[PDB]
Amino acid sequence: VTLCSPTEDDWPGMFLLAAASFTDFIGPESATAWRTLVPTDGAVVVRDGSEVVGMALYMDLRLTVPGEVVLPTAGLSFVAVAPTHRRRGLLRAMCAELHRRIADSGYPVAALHASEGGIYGRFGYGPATTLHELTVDRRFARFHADAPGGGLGGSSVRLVRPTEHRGEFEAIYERWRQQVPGGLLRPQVLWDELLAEAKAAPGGDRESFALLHPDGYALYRVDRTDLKLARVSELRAVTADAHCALWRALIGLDSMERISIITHPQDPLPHLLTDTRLARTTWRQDGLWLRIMNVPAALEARGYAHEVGEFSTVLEVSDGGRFALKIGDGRARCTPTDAAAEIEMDRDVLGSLYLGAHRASTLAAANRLRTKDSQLLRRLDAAFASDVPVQTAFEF
Amino acid sequence: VTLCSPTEDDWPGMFLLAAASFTDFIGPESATAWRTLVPTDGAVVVRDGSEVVGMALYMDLRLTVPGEVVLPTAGLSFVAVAPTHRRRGLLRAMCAELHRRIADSGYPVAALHASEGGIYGRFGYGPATTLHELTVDRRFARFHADAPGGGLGGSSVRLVRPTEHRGEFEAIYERWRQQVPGGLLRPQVLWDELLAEAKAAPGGDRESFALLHPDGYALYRVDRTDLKLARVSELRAVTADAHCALWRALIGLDSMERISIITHPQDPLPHLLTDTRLARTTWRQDGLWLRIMNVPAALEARGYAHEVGEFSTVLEVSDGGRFALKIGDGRARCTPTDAAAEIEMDRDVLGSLYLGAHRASTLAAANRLRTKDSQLLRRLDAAFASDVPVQTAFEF
Amino acid sequence: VTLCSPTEDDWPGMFLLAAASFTDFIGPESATAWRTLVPTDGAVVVRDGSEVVGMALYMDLRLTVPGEVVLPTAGLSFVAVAPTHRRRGLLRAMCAELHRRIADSGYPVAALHASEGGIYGRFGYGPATTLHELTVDRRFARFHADAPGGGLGGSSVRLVRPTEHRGEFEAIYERWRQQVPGGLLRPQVLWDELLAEAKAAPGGDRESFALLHPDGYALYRVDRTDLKLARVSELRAVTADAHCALWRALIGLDSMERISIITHPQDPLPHLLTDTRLARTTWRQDGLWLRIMNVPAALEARGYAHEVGEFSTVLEVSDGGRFALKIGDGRARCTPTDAAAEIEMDRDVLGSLYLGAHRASTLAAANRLRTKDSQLLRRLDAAFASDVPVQTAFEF
Amino acid sequence: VTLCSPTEDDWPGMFLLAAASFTDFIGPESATAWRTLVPTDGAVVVRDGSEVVGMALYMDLRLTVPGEVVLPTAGLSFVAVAPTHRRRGLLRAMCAELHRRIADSGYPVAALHASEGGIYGRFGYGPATTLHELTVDRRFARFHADAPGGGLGGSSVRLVRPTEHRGEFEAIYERWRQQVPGGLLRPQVLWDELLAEAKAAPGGDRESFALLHPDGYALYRVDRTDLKLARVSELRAVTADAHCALWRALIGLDSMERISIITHPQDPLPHLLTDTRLARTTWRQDGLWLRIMNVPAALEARGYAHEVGEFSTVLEVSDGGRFALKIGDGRARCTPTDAAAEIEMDRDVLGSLYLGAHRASTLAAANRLRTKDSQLLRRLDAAFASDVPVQTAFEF
Ligand SMILES: CCN(CC)CCNC(=O)CSc1nc(N)c2c3c(sc2n1)CCC3
Ligand SMILES: CCN(CC)CCNC(=O)CSc1nc(N)c2c3c(sc2n1)CCC3
Ligand SMILES: CCN(CC)CCNC(=O)CSc1nc(N)c2c3c(sc2n1)CCC3
Ligand SMILES: CCN(CC)CCNC(=O)CSc1nc(N)c2c3c(sc2n1)CCC3
Repeated sequence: VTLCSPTEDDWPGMFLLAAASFTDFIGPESATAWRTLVPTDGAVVVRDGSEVVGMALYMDLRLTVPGEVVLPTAGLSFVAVAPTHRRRGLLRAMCAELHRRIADSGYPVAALHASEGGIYGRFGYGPATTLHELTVDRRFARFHADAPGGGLGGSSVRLVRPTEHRGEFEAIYERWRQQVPGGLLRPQVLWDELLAEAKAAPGGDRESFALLHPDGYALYRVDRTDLKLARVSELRAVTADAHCALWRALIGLDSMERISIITHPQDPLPHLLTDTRLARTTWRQDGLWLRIMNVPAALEARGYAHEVGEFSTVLEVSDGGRFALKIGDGRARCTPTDAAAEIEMDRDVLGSLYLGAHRASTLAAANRLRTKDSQLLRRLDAAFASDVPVQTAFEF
Repeated sequence: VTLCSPTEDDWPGMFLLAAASFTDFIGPESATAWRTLVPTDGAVVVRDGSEVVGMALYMDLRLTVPGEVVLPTAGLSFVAVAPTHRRRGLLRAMCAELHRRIADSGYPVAALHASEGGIYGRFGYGPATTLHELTVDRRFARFHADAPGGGLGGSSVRLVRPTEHRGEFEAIYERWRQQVPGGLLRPQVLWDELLAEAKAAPGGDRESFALLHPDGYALYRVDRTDLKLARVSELRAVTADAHCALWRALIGLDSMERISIITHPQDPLPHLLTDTRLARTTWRQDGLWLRIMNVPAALEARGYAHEVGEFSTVLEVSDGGRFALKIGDGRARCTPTDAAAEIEMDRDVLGSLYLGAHRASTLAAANRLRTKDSQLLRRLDAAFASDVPVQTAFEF
Repeated sequence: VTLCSPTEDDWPGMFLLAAASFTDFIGPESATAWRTLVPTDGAVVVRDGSEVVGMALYMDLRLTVPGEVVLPTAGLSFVAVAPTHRRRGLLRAMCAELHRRIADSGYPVAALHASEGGIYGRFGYGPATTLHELTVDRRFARFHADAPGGGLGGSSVRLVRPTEHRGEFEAIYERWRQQVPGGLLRPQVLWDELLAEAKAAPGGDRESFALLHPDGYALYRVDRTDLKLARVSELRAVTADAHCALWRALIGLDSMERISIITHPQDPLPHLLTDTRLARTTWRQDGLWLRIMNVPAALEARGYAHEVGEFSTVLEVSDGGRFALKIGDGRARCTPTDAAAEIEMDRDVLGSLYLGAHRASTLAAANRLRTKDSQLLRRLDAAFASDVPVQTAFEF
Repeated sequence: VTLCSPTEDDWPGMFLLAAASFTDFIGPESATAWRTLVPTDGAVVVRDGSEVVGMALYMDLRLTVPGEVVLPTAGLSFVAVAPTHRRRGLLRAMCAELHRRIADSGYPVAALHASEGGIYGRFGYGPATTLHELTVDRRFARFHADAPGGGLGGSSVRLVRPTEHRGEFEAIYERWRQQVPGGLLRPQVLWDELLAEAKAAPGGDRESFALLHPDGYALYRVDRTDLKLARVSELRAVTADAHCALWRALIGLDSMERISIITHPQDPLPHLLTDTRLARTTWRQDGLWLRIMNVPAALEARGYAHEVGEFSTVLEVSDGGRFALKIGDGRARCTPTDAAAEIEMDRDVLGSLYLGAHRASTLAAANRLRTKDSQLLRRLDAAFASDVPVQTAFEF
């Protein structure tokens, strides 16, 4: 039970463990594409004296954080231990080895999507974004008088085949991801993959359609079994106009009873309708999880609310260092210190605060974040909050 | 079809319309108690030339708003039109008459709980608070190391009959409602009613139990049909310690699979667990709706974030006046003006912003709130936000 | 947190804990009756410095074991720890104290019905009987030619009110319980209770009917919600004739689609039908659990298969002693010894073997029962097996 | 309507009737393989004056019976009458003709798997084995301290592709089938078929995985629609160690909530867990059915319990002869006689007793098995019982 970087010869065994450990696995032809995003020495395997009984890897990603700042981000993925080798600390060992490599390569943050809500807290990952399913009974949906694009003349939205308008979707996603906290650069090979799932599969998913605006798009397909439900796989909009116009078109799908979409808690859709309640929240879950690899590098890299005045403090991260934090003009300076700590928190808590998804007040109430000064808590809340609301890019 | 204040002789007819129009109706013996909270000339009826084909009334309530300020609040309730008299503008006429009386009696705000999400926007009511059902699979629930009250020695929580500890529940609710935006004064007669629903009914709801802390309580009963689900009808806690201690006890109900509770979006419960995801959000809805009756009186009455610096502007409410708004030191001055408007919004939008439940950014994205300056939008967001998270008191 | 016998003053607090800890609780008026079966010093409570945070008790029962031998049996029941006092070893302490008293009072065995399948193994209780739900689609049910009582002339079964034929039900149950392993003496006060549940409750269970034979009875009621299902609460029959005759009558309920009954794995009903499969097994669970308090006293007290020849061995019970076991002529002699052990098992395993419900072969395969000689295993299997099939009397 | 052996020209018509009469039909490409196991003159068809309106056939099988004795067994299969020709005695005629051929070819027993529980009793077939679905909530499953292979060091179980380890599965199944009552020889062509269903089908079943031990294997796949359920299609284990080790691995499938398997009533899995009840019995059905073709040949061929002493009797089978049965030393001598019968039974009853699945006591209680001496009944029970528990090999 030794812990090595995989050879080319090791990948068939990894794909076997993958098939057994993840049901959503596409298969080796699709993995070719994602593999391209794994750097050299971005993967560890655990052989038994053989076959693969444990694997982890990271991908080179570009995460947009508050202040339209883009960080290089190690995306952890393809983590699996064989059912034959559970409770043997193979996960503790593999994660520890990748976190060493991620740190020494100079990534300030790591990120992942959790398959359980209880595994990842103990390795310093905090839930940083919130998925939020809205389901619209579109039979009752009337737009408010105040809603944009509710006059005479033509629609600016077209119904199209996704495959014939790849260029426009790329353009729009690129604009979107650069100005939205949680945004990820989506490389060429993941657009190849997104548009191979647009085509209908025999006895599988149905044909995907696109609504295309100059400044937005929405990919949607009808559900496999429930033929009165349209699922909106992806809606990107750079302007309120684009967002409203796309939803007028989705509400216009008169052969459907319901439109479902996985979106963020601040999605404005409910306020576009005469009746807010027609957009029922049916489902809610942690989205992207962040581990802050270098605290000073990460805290300094992002923007903060201009609205709160300049203020200073000492932050202590359990087994992560202690820092003089000074925040004014929406910039931060984070420097070493041995001065008495004013705030303590575990590294995962910092991960949750970082994209402005979770308020310090809330985490403090749970005693996940200790301080003795509530004015300092009001100020963290206010500073760390994101002007633009935080969103989940794509699963990896 | 004339519109009058009801005589004593009119109430039997109102109770008939009530029984037909509301399924959740307790019956005339229970109405005695709520009636006490309706002022003289707080009720209108519509007779047919007879019988009652339309009624509305308001109750005298005390709503806690940001800055621990308590406003006198007209609570609209018992609104019904006979099925025999629909689409006859009886609602438009009754609401218009009560809103006159509410305004002339000097109530700064009115409030209600909506039976549909689409009726109340057009009369100037905005959804001001958010209900949020959490359901815990308590079989998997382990508390985090950081959670308060997880050591040796005794528990501070007792299991009790609700009826024998009315005094303590009152004390605690009184403390809670005075420091929490959305808090309502609960008069003697509504505690009589709350504790008459604590006792098991033949072929109805099961016996209610209470967990009592020095600084918190939780009323709970097992579900009628689903005997592995406990419903938490009410949990009030004045301290993080009380809140944690009460949830340790609820998770300790080892004969249950699930605990459900209707709570607020900032409930810290999820952060108390090793696995945030065990506390699934199963349901979400508008709670309390506010109509701002006097804009200057209401805007001036509440507190604002100290964290944002002093700033000025002109707010225009559609058919509600135009005001020079000046906000600094968490106080506001709101005075008449004919100066060019910087912000426009309908009166319902103001209602939604007022308790800090909804961000101006979000309502602006839906074009429910027009401005041409996004720095002013950042500032409204920041000012109107509530330090203490907004909660829903009780239904009326 | 001290551990005492309850005063009369302590019972209200126990009834409160009961209501909170058991949903199936009838209420204090019904407890009067069961209380009569609890000896003096048969109950322990745990007060907090007060109120009751923990209780256990045993009842004086008479368990019929193989060889129509009747043992005095401590029936453990009413075991509860407050949700406010979990994981505090109150259960470990209460069970340890009752087991001392049960042992010193000279009970050879203790018994209980488990609310979870995982709590009771560690205190030396083994599942000793198996409940088995049969559900008959009675529309397709035709009796075999070989089935008794399928000729001309009159039926010997009558449809009656249970309350007017208490005497006959008692007579028959008394006959049944004396000749059937798992049989319990049912005292006067538990017949009072059984016949108070026969009468229909407002918005609860429906009226119970009885089919009465000279040598059998069946109590049945139609299900609350599913009106095409009859539930057979209890069927006792002393003769194959009685059993067949009662089932002809139940299959004769032509307004029902399904008859369900909770019975034992050897119930002959399936073999009475032309189609065995019409009697689907829908549910299966451990019934009665036994803890063997005195190994020599219990092993010596029961009968064994005459069919296996005389044979000897050394049995070792973990922390329960080591015994020279000699079995011939369906009697056993069990005497102390320090000779090398041939069979080892934990005390719960012995409990499972004792009424002949579980084969040693099976428990050996799970390594719950160690031996190095498989001829000795064949012999235990054969000896401990019950000629008459083991059944579950009533829940306590 | 004549009754002939099929020509090569008749098989297309049989395949048509097959497709219409059996939904689980694979299609003619798969039938090539099973056809190989049908002897010459093992099939009858009924033409209409044409097309095929009725078919039956038998396959040459090798059934393992108690005493590790292997009998040649006619496996009846592919029995169908056209919907156009029901209630015309085509089944009575076809079965009668095959039973003549099966008898004259010198097969001592015939076997089948029933599509209804009520058709096959009247042709002398008795349910001989019991299928038993266990479903494990594997989230709560902890193994007992007594369970084998729960120490440090390596696992002996590997996760593999089934297709690359055919040899090992064959070896293990061969060992298993020779020592287990109900065991069937599985020829080369049925391993070809088993491993063609291991591969995922488009819009059908998912990829099958194997857990391989030196002395056991388990084939499993995730359910089509329910993605949190793993179905265990086949688990063969020659040692308790193999069985425990394979289940540790299945419980180790951490992405599943439930493991279901179709197994036998004596499966030791429940006793391997700290909580027996986590292994719920969800489903139960007759498995293999036996018709005893030659009573003396079959009764003499199998082994009997050594534990019961030598004893004699006269058995009478309705329209099947009368025999002096003498049983001692686990051998039987069965010779003709006209002496007064002590036991009577129909031929199906004998089929049920033969593999030791059903106790004579039970069938006697249903009057399916008449005797006037209950000591003789105790002795049949004890003799016919199988030391090794009876299992169901594969469906045909
Ligand atoms: C629940 C687990 N999942 C399935 C893995 C997580 C991924 N969940 C997704 O939604 C995206 S599908 C996907 N994602 C990848 N990162 C990859 C990678 C491949 S192959 C692939 N496939 C080889 C290199 C890394
Ligand atoms: C969906 C409609 N509902 C039922 C009315 C709304 C009230 N919804 C509740 O949850 C509280 S029950 C209640 N509430 C009242 N305000 C009152 C009042 C009575 S009688 C009563 N009863 C006479 C004077 C006013
Ligand atoms: C799941 C828990 N259950 C409810 C207790 C177990 C009992 N389960 C039953 O089915 C019988 S109802 C019953 N049984 C009793 N032994 C008793 C006793 C009372 S009151 C009563 N009531 C006071 C003295 C002991
Ligand atoms: C419910 C009916 N079934 C479908 C037939 C029973 C068989 N049930 C099974 O599970 C095995 S699939 C199978 N079995 C066969 N014996 C055969 C045979 C073929 S083709 C085939 N296919 C030609 C010669 C005999």
